[PDB]
Amino acid sequence: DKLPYKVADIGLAAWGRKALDIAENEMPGLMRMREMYSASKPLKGARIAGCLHMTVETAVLIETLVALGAEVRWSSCNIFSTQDHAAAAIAKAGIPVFAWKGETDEEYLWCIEQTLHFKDGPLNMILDDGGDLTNLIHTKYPQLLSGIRGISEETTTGVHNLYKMMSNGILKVPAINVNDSVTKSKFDNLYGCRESLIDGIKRATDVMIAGKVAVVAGYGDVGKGCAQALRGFGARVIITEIDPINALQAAMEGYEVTTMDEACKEGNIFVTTTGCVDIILGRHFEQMKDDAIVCNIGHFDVEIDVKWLNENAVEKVNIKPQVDRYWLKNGRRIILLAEGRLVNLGCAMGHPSFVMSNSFTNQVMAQIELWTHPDKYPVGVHFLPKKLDEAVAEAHLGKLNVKLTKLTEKQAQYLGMPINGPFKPDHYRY
Amino acid sequence: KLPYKVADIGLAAWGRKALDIAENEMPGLMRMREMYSASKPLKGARIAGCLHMTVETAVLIETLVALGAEVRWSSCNIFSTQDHAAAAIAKAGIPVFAWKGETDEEYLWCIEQTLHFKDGPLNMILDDGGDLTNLIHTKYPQLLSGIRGISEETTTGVHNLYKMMSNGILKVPAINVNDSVTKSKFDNLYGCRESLIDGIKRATDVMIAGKVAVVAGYGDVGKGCAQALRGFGARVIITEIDPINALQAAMEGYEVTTMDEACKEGNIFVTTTGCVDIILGRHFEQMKDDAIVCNIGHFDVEIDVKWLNENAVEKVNIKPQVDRYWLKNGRRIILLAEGRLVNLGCAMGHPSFVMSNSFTNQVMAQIELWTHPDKYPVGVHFLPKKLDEAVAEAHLGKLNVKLTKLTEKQAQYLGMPINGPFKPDHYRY
Amino acid sequence: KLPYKVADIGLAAWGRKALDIAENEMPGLMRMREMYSASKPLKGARIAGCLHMTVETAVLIETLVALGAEVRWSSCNIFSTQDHAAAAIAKAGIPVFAWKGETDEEYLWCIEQTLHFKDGPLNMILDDGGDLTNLIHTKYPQLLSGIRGISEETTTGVHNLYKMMSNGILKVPAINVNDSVTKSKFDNLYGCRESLIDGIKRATDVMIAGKVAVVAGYGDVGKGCAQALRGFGARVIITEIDPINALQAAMEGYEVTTMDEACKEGNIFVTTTGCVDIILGRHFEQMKDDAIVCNIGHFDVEIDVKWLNENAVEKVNIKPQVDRYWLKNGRRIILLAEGRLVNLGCAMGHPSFVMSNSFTNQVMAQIELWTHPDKYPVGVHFLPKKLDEAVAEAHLGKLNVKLTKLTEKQAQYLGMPINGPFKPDHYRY
Amino acid sequence: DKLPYKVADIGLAAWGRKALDIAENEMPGLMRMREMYSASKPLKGARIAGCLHMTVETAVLIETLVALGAEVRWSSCNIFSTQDHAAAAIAKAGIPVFAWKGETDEEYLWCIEQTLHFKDGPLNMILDDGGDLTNLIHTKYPQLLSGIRGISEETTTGVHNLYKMMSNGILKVPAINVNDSVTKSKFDNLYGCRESLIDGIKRATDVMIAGKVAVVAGYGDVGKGCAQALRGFGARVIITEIDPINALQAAMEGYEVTTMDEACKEGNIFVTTTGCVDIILGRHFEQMKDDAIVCNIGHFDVEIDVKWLNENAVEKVNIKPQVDRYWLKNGRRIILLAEGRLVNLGCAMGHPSFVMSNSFTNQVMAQIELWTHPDKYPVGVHFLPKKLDEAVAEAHLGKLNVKLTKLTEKQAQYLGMPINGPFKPDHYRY
Ligand SMILES: NC(=O)c1ccc[n+]([C@@H]2O[C@H](COP(=O)([O-])OP(=O)(O)OC[C@H]3O[C@@H](n4cnc5c(N)ncnc54)[C@H](O)[C@@H]3O)[C@@H](O)[C@H]2O)c1
Ligand SMILES: NC(=O)c1ccc[n+]([C@@H]2O[C@H](COP(=O)([O-])OP(=O)(O)OC[C@H]3O[C@@H](n4cnc5c(N)ncnc54)[C@H](O)[C@@H]3O)[C@@H](O)[C@H]2O)c1
Ligand SMILES: NC(=O)c1ccc[n+]([C@@H]2O[C@H](COP(=O)([O-])OP(=O)(O)OC[C@H]3O[C@@H](n4cnc5c(N)ncnc54)[C@H](O)[C@@H]3O)[C@@H](O)[C@H]2O)c1
Ligand SMILES: NC(=O)c1ccc[n+]([C@@H]2O[C@H](COP(=O)([O-])OP(=O)(O)OC[C@H]3O[C@@H](n4cnc5c(N)ncnc54)[C@H](O)[C@@H]3O)[C@@H](O)[C@H]2O)c1
Ligand SMILES: Nc1ncnc2c1ncn2[C@@H]1C[C@H](O)[C@@H](O)[C@H]1O
Ligand SMILES: Nc1ncnc2c1ncn2[C@@H]1C[C@H](O)[C@@H](O)[C@H]1O
Ligand SMILES: Nc1ncnc2c1ncn2[C@@H]1C[C@H](O)[C@@H](O)[C@H]1O
Ligand SMILES: Nc1ncnc2c1ncn2[C@@H]1C[C@H](O)[C@@H](O)[C@H]1O
Ligand code: NA
Ligand code: NA
Ligand code: NA
Ligand code: NA
Repeated sequence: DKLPYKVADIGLAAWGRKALDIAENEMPGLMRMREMYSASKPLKGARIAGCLHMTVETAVLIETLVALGAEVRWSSCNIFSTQDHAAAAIAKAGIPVFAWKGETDEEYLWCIEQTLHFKDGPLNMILDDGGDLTNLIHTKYPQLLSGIRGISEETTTGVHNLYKMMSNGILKVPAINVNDSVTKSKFDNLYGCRESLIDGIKRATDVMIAGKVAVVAGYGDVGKGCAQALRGFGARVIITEIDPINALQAAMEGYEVTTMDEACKEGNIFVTTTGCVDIILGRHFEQMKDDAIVCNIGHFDVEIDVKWLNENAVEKVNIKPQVDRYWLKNGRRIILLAEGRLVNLGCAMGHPSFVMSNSFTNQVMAQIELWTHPDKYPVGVHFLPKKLDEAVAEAHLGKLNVKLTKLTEKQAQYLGMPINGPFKPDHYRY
Repeated sequence: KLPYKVADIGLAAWGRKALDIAENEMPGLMRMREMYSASKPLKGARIAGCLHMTVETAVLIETLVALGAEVRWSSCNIFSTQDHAAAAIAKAGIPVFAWKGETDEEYLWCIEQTLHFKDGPLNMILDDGGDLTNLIHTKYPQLLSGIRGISEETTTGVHNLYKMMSNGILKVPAINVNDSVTKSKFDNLYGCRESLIDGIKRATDVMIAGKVAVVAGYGDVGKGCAQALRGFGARVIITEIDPINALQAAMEGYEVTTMDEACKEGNIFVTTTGCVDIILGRHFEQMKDDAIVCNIGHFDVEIDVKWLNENAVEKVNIKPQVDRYWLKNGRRIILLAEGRLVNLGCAMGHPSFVMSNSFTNQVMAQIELWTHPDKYPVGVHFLPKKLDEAVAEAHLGKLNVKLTKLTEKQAQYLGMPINGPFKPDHYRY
Repeated sequence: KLPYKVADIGLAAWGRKALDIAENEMPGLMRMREMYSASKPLKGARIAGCLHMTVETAVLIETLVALGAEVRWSSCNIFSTQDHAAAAIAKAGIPVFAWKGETDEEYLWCIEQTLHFKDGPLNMILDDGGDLTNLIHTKYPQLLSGIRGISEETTTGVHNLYKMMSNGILKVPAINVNDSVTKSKFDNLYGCRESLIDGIKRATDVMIAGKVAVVAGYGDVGKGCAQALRGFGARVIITEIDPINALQAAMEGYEVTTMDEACKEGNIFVTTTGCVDIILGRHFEQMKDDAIVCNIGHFDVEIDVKWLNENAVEKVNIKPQVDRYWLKNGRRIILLAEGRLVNLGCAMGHPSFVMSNSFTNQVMAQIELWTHPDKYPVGVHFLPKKLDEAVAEAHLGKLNVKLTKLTEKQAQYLGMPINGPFKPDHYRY
Repeated sequence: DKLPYKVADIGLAAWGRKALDIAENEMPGLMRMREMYSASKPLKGARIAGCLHMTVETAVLIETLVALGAEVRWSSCNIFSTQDHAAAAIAKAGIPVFAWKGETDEEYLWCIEQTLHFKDGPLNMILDDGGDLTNLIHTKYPQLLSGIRGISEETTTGVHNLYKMMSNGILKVPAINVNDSVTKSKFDNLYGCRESLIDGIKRATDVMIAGKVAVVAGYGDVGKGCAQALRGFGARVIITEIDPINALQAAMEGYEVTTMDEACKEGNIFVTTTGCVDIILGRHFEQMKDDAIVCNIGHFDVEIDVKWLNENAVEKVNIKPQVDRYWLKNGRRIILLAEGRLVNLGCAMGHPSFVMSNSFTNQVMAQIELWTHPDKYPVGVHFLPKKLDEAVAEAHLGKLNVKLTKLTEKQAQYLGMPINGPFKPDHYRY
């Protein structure tokens, strides 16, 4: 008496399949995992509950996990990030998915709850982006924890929460931090946002970037990519930071580094990337230039005080889905994107498929590691080995026609490293 | 006769919200309204417009009307109309004949609807690409004596005007708007720098980083497209016939080679030349699997789309304006907008701010031709530099630019008029 | 009379090694030698040159001589001479009067030495900044009728030629070399993009990353300087009087404001305007400690160096062309080259490759004026676009650029001559 | 009967002092160390032998160590990197320094040997860049090892050797890896080379960068900076790499990644950044374009086969010091800079003072840590704590007029971090 899936429109499946066929050819890491492991089925017996943006890319990940032998049930980790044609293709393929663009917060939780129970038992693996599924199980279903072999976690906010859980003695399942694979953090967070931030802003507003002042809160991997994207189209970018190291990086790249208390008077476009609460507040909104565009690209919608806008504006005019224009008591207007939810996925299509192939190849490796070698992973938060990290990058070089050099025997002896790697020490920062 | 013909008048309220937002990004046009709405310099003008029917064009149209013109409009491309913008214009009572996805015969019918007003035939042309200009000269020459002027928006259109003039076949005075400084060095460059990538992304969602992109032509459009692609981490290869443009591209760090070589390397191909026969069957046969091919020049003459349709073994429509072909060699090609201009066909064209430069020039050109026709004999003319400077000045406040004024001592030193113009006529910026 | 006057003839062997290396970077000039050494089109010419006596200029001088001219030379700046290059020229038998660190009176004496040859007075001028042109017009008007032509290298010099012509005081025909496309859009832009930073680094070794740099003017030179500084991670602020140039800088992501505001923020100041009174005492008094201040425009008129000398409480020479001043407010200012052009005064000026563009134009202008004087009435003229294109084409092979040729079908489509020129006269590149 | 110092010309001291006064005002980290520690003299009793490029910046470091109470004797770690006016200023100040530009290899070793013995005993601290002093003591003076409290090591090559020494049981003294402080590797190696590579090439050759093809071997921190510098002036940059992760970074930044076997046919400028032997060989030289400029920026001159040029060229023409033009049997010419030694220091002035203040503030902190808290540092290779790394960056923000944001109590509680840091986990890569 349980729903088999729930999507906006399963009739979108044929279109979704065409988009998936195109994405497969952009995702050689995932396709290589299928080539290597479809016969031996390393994930046989796995029952993976996934909570991760239900996009075309995630659809390719899902079909890879199934090809490797897993049973899978899926929900999205944001109410606006699902791509309904991708969700339809997965549903039509017979995979239980509960995801649509424009869920309410109640429907969102309900969707996660649909992923916990399989035909042959409760979930035994977690694949999470942001930690909502991990937190749901630990807080509300602790009786299921003993039956879960592992968690792999995708994003900075989610891994931050895992480390907090472990330090507070709350974590009861081994986890792999996928965010901090080199081939994830230094690629997805940086080059992904470099493309998908502007895509979200443009699809929402069609605003010209050239000539504008853009304020980017945070200069971590996401903020570095956002800043570079904006500068590239001719915006003057101002950075805010709490970390003196990241601040010094930004200054050395030619950006003005100042506080939001100052920058709010200058910005035409505001992008929050911090993963922290209370970044853009009423006192900032009241000082902004007319028709300032405000958005967030951090995981949770905690950075922008949207409640202040709802409570203090004279009127909110909906322009189109996920674009609202508020008229303030000072007579100026604020354009808010996706109600403060992650803008690249909420207003566009998130990262393009090629860079997601890096992140998702790491996810498949982590699921295989946790499922097939649980003795290597006690309760705690672990990284994938560098040799596997390198292997992810290597799997994407051929698509780009990169010709990698091989060390000679003499060179490898000189450097004291193996010809096949790893090539860097554990502390290397790339 | 029809009051208009659009896709869906029901889109008018959404279109109006988009127009409201665009007005606040178009200070040049709004300034023209502020200055001229009372005096109505375009009273008596009956302007037929043939120009991409977008949100930005809607703001231009309502500016012409505020200035006292009667206007009838069509789009200059079968895929460039934004149906919400067309609906807002139609709802406002302006005769517009335009929708996204016209057949070629519908396209001609739409232009033909703009020719006749209540009081008589058109007496002004506002053209982008020269189709309206050419239609009247070739099919309706009896209307020429009743037309006071033409203003022309784009490089391909002005190229045709100069050709017509040199052949002695141009019969109405024209202003070349494309070659205002504030048009060519802004719209063609910075506009394409944003809107090319928009078109490619909305169509395909492809990652640009890591790709090889081949841009044919390194004029104003090619310069903008190349910079955009490089900015997201594509390796950009340029083709050129002009040794000066070629050397510019080489000095900016781009490999410059022929399409005959570059077709073997590109993952993305963008044609910017305004020239026929740029990407041919012999190129398609050598391309990397799933190469994305598109055109941003005015006419769909650069890519041999006929070759793909005839020679591919499979052709699948992915979604509107995106086709994926399988060739006999087993590889795939993705073709955007059937080779029509990709930024307008697959996205929303240039953003409003830069279009305010171009369209402020257009309003000035219409005012010049309508109110000072004796200044403009039959031939092709530029706006004066003082007006060109005024267009730029009108956009500075929005960006909070603080312009320096010369002192009288400095202006005497330079031998320069203190309010401009500040550059000689040959200045290239 | 002296055969020459240079700092140290002993530097000639080193100078010759530098000339050898530069020849291999200057294919345009070498091509002029290949084409014209046998026919000697400059036979009979007696060319007085006033132009920075650098390695690059030495290659130009030996090209003029290969083409049959007699030449006598001086530098157009007291700090720009490269003494090894001057020595190589002198050792080769060419009368050159130039050394690094001339007094202003020595500078004038050097120009005066270039006026008289064995067979008579000069009959051609090759000028950079207009000092030789102005000297003859004001102090030696009796020599004017014997001078066939002037070719002029730099923006400040051509500005003066146009001023002279409009006042009716120019008496010899002139070619504006600065505004060849292959000069203005390459030398002024890409040359300064490399040589500004060179001058600042050799003088001060300051880190650029993290600094605020203020560039006054956003013409060809300012565009190059700004890009250079931004490339190393300086935050660049632009000042401008021209709303078009100002809007270009804003659209490229630079803050545009006045010097009155920017003087409070800059760590590095670069003047590029060609205008008097850009950085004044009221600016110096507001500058951050150890602000570096320099000028790259032709004349030392942009920075009020007199103010520093009179108002500083301490002044210490760090090394040649680098002075550090302590002001009454307790802060320090570092001034480069006493406000003379910093790239040539503190480094080696533009690299040879881009100077081959400029100097190929110079040789073409000298040939045009000397051999076709009836084409050039008194007034200021440009080289034809075909020659401009030829300059660019001559540098493509060195960079391994592969230029596309139009097919006959494409040239017919475009209405274009198949070998060029490919652009109309108003094209801005 | 030992020399008190040996420099090219002590008469250069007045000029050197002027350059030092200017550098001090660019080095707020070092000046802050003087302000904080000149009174308490934490390095009293220290006898530091330094082997590190004797530049204006190093002179400011030296005077800082002396101000903090140390006795110091110094040599350079490269035969061409000394700046004679800086060496003169140090000599005139009464500090034993043995360094000049253009040492022979025999003089180079002799100079290191002069630094071992002080009035009151042998050295008891090592400050090294490249490991030559560390290696000299371990190999030739093992009887001095017991009297040495610590080593701080500056550069990638030197730290690579320390880790090799420790893994082979050869290291007998605790060492701090300064290279891999965040405020060193991510700033010095990257932004320093971004400026000083082009400076070396230009002072040597005055060549135009725009329009050229430049080949950069290696895409680590140095190669990333070199590549960016060359691209910025309009060179087309081709990268070589053995590490698939770095190769993928380069491709994603828009660079062609291919082998030197292919790239040698295309390059007009070659820059080696690998720290590895056998990068540019005879077979590459014979295929290069006429007047190709070849240089190295890695620590040791092991990357370019200069011996091949000396043995196979028809003639070597010296252009000026550290610039040689070889005429090959194929009729083409090769311009070799600094005989293959590090080009930024050999042909120009190395990194500018501001970024060296980051590296050298870390060096002072490491010397204080090893000298005053030896119990925290057993034999092995250690990093400085993140709080000190952050403090280095923070000390440079004021000079740049950076306004750093402070977390509110509520934000710090939300993030679970202290308001004063550290702000990042140990694995953070910046
Ligand atoms: N939307 C996407 O596709 C996408 C992609 C990757 C990561 N993420 C999310 O983006 C967010 C940032 O990720 P990241 O990897 O860049 O993390 P990060 O830790 O590397 O960067 C965040 C930066 O924010 C700074 N910061 C924290 N509080 C601040 C404040 N109050 N003011 C100014 N700066 C402050 C920190 O000092 C840090 O440098 C996370 O929530 C992550 O989960 C989103
Ligand atoms: N889609 C848009 O929003 C948009 C905007 C502005 C202009 N345009 C159109 O874009 C096109 C280009 O305009 P532009 O202003 O850049 O013109 P342009 O004349 O400045 O540049 C075109 C370049 O193409 C080069 N070229 C010509 N034939 C070639 C060939 N066979 N191979 C390689 N290069 C060749 C020319 O040498 C020239 O430099 C025109 O059709 C124009 O109307 C479109
Ligand atoms: N050092 C060199 O190697 C070198 C090379 C080329 C040109 N030059 C010289 O550089 C100078 C600039 O040449 P250009 O080709 O860039 O000329 P330009 O006319 O293109 O640019 C100068 C700019 O300065 C702006 N300007 C004028 N007065 C100003 C003021 N008071 N404040 C702010 N901006 C002001 C103008 O609007 C103009 O855009 C000239 O003196 C020229 O001869 C030097
Ligand atoms: N001259 C300077 O001022 C300066 C500054 C900092 C570091 N260094 C020196 O520069 C060198 C590089 O330092 P780094 O910090 O960039 O080290 P790194 O380890 O970060 O980078 C070196 C790169 O070289 C690559 N590599 C190794 N062998 C190769 C080969 N055969 N072909 C192509 N690539 C290869 C590696 O994969 C690595 O990514 C070291 O010797 C270091 O001591 C010099
Ligand atoms: N297209 C996408 N599909 C699925 N997930 C996506 C996508 N774009 C960004 N992300 C996520 C957002 C997360 O914060 C980050 O880990 C990144 O991988
Ligand atoms: N948004 C737009 N509206 C209306 N016209 C647009 C738009 N974007 C580009 N163009 C045109 C295409 C033309 O070729 C060019 O002149 C440019 O102004
Ligand atoms: N190296 C140089 N030799 C000779 N002249 C040079 C050099 N660099 C810049 N210039 C001049 C300075 C002039 O203003 C500009 O025309 C430029 O060509
Ligand atoms: N100016 C300099 N002084 C002293 N040392 C310098 C300098 N430039 C680079 N280095 C070194 C070269 C080393 O490889 C690197 O650690 C860097 O810090
Ligand atoms: Na996608
Ligand atoms: Na728009
Ligand atoms: Na030179
Ligand atoms: Na220095």
